[PDB]
Amino acid sequence: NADNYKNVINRTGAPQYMKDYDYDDHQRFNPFFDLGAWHGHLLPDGPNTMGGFPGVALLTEEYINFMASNFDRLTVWQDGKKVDFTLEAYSIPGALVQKLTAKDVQVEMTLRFATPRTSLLETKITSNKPLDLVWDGELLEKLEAKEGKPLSDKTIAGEYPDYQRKISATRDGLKVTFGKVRATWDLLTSGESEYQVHKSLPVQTEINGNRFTSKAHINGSTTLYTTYSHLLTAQEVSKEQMQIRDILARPAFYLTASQQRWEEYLKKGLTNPDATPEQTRVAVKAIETLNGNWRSPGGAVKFNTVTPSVTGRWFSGNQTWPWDTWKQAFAMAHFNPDIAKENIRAVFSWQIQPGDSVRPQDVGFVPDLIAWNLSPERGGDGGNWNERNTKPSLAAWSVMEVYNVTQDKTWVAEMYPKLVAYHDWWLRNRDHNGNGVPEYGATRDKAHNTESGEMLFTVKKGDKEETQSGLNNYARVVEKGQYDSLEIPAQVAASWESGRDDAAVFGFIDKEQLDKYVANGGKRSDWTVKFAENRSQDGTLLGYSLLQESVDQASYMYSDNHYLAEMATILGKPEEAKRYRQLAQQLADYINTCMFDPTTQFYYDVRIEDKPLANGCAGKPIVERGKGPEGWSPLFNGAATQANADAVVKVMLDPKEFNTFVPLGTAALTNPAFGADIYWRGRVWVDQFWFGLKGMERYGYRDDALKLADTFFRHAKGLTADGPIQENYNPLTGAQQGAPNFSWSAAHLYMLYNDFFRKQ
Ligand SMILES: OC[C@H]1O[C@@H](O)[C@@H](O)[C@@H](O)[C@@H]1O
Ligand SMILES: OC[C@H]1O[C@@H](O)[C@@H](O)[C@@H](O)[C@@H]1O
Ligand SMILES: OC[C@H]1O[C@@H](O)[C@@H](O)[C@@H](O)[C@@H]1O
Ligand SMILES: [Ca+2]
Ligand SMILES: [Mg+2]
Repeated sequence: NADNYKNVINRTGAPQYMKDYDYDDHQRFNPFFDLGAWHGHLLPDGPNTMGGFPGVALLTEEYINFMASNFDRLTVWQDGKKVDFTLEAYSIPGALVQKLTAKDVQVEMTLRFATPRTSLLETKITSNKPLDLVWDGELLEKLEAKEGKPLSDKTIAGEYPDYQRKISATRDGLKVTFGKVRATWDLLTSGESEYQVHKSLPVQTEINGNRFTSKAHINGSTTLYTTYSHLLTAQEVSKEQMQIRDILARPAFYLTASQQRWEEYLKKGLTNPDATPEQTRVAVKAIETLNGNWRSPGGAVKFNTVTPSVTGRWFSGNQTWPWDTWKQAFAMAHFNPDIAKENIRAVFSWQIQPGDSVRPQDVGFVPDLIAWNLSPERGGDGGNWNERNTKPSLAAWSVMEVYNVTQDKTWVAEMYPKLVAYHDWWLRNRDHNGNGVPEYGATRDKAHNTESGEMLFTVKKGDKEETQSGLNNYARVVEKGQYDSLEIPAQVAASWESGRDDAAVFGFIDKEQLDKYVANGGKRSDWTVKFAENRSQDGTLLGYSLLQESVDQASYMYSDNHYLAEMATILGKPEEAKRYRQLAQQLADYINTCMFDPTTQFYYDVRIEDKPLANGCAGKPIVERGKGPEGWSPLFNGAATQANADAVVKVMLDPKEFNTFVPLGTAALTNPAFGADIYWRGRVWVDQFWFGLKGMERYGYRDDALKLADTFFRHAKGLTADGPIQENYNPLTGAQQGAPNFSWSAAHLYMLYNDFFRKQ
């Protein structure tokens, strides 16, 4: 089945820079990674690279960095004359292949992964005479380029003088060793990491600085085996040696293991018989993408996980976020459930427990960003690890989807208490006014407050800066408005917690836009989101909240409660189930009563106003900041009444609102802060699009959802081409932006294949 899907993504490339970046600093080629391994490979792009898989991509703890263009590239010689080949090269799901054809010699090379640190190359040589084989390779020297043009003349060795890369010959191949580099934002190594090449035949080797040439003589047709391993610690190096020996002893077993695992992914995943071949190919692209973004355990993360993009500037290594994970695992349940489970385990593995050394006031909290390296507060030197905030909680939904597929009650029993703890954390630490309806917010953190618990902020006016602390001081500063900007690190983190960090509803609007808003009769203060601290009965600072309750977050919590009730029932906990059903109903009541505006027929966030309203609502719906995808969150999550759903669907289908060339973007055309190229104020994301179609379907509008899915399929640029999957789309033009090989887009493209794509 895999052979039906050749070159789904363009995996060719010959990188010339460690950082061979696209316009947005992502690696501009798409290497093949599998089994959660920490290195990847490209296909040759022509004569200069044929005979090898160029562009060895090393995952250096938290970043993707190219090591070499040609490395272990084969050329073949007969009587001192080089054999001239023509090349066929292609990817399939789970392998890279190249075939070299000449009259009297042919070579077929197949590359698959064998372990979480090792790939296996089969070099099948057909020849009716003896041959001399030569392999060559060279480490990269240049540091950085953007769209193929150098950003500077900086060198790798110049930039990282301790990297001290060295090639050494071994008793069966060679190794590259690497010195310790703790470049927090760029390159992280232990000083014990190596890239190892082991082969099934003796070779002779000449090393010339950062290049090598190795040779062997064969008698005729033969199949050789080569392992390539990126090993990140001394312990990994030592442990891999027995695995390498086993692979070279029984290579057929490892090739077959990979073949069968991939056949299973495709068999389990490709289950929509109404899909066209073109739609099926998108599903396969999604599967390849998600599986490539899977990382095996590394560093502080003791579980397999999935990152948002192995090629991403800030998304690589094993950097893992919660709401990415929920979406990833929801889709991966349907083809790679073992890793869907692991990915969820990885996020919960650093959930805060009672007596935590850093934040004992945050029991149940799930960190925003976990990674190989712990932060200095937890004894590491990692700069990415983030506990300033979490992400929106679709955890129970994700866990339940794995259960729906596997029917494994032990999985529900494993996750239930972790889900309960998280649920409880939101209600303690993200409910400023104690009404059971959450806010996005931020933790107590070194970045957010002084050691005495006073909130930090920086008031900027022209080129003058003033850093102050204290919520009372913050209050006065907001009242007077004598600043160009007010930077509050806790409120930045709150925007991160929402997942949509420049959304209109959180106060973000450009100058020209706000000027027009004012000219039309609005006030600038309508865009000010106020901020508050959350304290326990005994006065302990628990964190912070926006003085605003978000309709998406309420709706996700509604679903959390619903899924927790379902799980409690499965686990024979009827009284817990009854309590969660009550909490769900109370949230649905608040969502419908408080967040639905009948005049504009849509749902919105509400402010937490100085005094609550007579109906118990914390404030009025924030209609004046315009409509966004949060307004269909009550439909997706099932909190909406039918009547309110009917109203929202009419708005979604309106070409003046959201029914655009690519429909269901992150702000309606009528939103005062709309911009077609703005990430969270117009651009279409696949998650929010699929949430909208699912919401439509839930309330009896599957036919209209199918139509929108067809519009998406026809208009989203690049969908049926061989480019990597990105983050979002211009709603007017369909043009793509964002990191290549983006996981949750893959996840929701797969779900669209499952749920809505079909032959017309
Ligand atoms: O060893 C096979 C071939 O290797 C090449 O690199 C050259 O050294 C050739 O002269 C030789 O015939
Ligand atoms: O774009 C990546 C950034 O995304 C935000 O939502 C947070 O998770 C940050 O910690 C992270 O650096
Ligand atoms: O993909 C990882 C994270 O990247 C950030 O830039 C935001 O888009 C977050 O919503 C997301 O969770
Ligand atoms: Ca509240
Ligand atoms: Mg921190």
